[PDB]
Amino acid sequence: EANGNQDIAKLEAYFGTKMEMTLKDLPTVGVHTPSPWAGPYWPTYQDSINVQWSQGQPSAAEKYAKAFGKDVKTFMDAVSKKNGIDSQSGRKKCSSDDDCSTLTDGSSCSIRTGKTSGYCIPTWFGISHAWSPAAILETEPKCPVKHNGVTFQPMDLKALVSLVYDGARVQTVFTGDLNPAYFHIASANILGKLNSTFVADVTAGAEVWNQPVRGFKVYEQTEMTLEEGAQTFYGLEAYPWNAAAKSLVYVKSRLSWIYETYTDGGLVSSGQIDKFTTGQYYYYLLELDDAGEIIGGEWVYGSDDDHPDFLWLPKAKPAANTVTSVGLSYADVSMLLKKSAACT
Repeated sequence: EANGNQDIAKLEAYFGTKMEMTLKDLPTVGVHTPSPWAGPYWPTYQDSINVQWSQGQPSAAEKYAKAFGKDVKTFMDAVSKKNGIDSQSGRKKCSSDDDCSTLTDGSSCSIRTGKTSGYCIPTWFGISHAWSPAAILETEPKCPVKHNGVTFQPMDLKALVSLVYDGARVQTVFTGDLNPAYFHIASANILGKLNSTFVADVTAGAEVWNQPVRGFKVYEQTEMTLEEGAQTFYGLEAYPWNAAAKSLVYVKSRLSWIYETYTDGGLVSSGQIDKFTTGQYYYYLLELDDAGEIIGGEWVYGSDDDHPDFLWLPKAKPAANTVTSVGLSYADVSMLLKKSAACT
């Protein structure tokens, strides 16, 4: 099926350069360095960043309140009202997980720390859309930082900066079912030619999942005549999906992204980031014209249902002194992030 130049335009505007469209001139491997860092999606059902990810240790929220002179009870309540358990007051009230058995959305009874009853919240609700761009744009916290008597773990800082990105306006280049021609062209140009990366939805199911991409590799390119492709993949004597298509190329490629973890420390500088890098193969026919330029594509081999819904890039970090509606100052968080990365 033919390729829409609408999404390519958005990219060409942002990068200030034309996209490479000739398949033979595209790179077959592109890795983004440094890798985006691993971190959790700070689920809503666990009360966002109010969660004690470390046993016995105060939450990242509580640590932020203590350090920067805010009331713990009210700051954590603010976190919960916007992003945590209290943000779902309208959902079915519960005391145990037995109560939520009526629903069919994947709910789990969610009770705040100190409280006795809560609400039935789906466990996938979170801030993956906020962590992903932070993983890319923000240098990973490496080692602990003490500020006003409280120690912030690299993981605590990952929590704080993630919620900042949720609360702040982050400018995006949003693009996207998704044409495999576009997928290949975007992935090869951004990861390969432009020393950059993006955020992808890798589920293609009901729920939305955001992961920062680490790399893209082409594992196979196999030229095919229109007649060869049509028979092999559709059982047809002629290729129906694009009148303008002159020849075909079967491509098998792998996208590589970072997944969630609560593991503390600077995972990227450790080389430990490899443990939290996963991926998926994608199979597609690319449509070529006479000049060997990609003009379209078709998904094959069950990548028909299982392919990324959209691709987006964060244009830049949030503005220097932004304060979230939860009371989270990006100025305060940036200060701690700089010390964590430089190890002071």
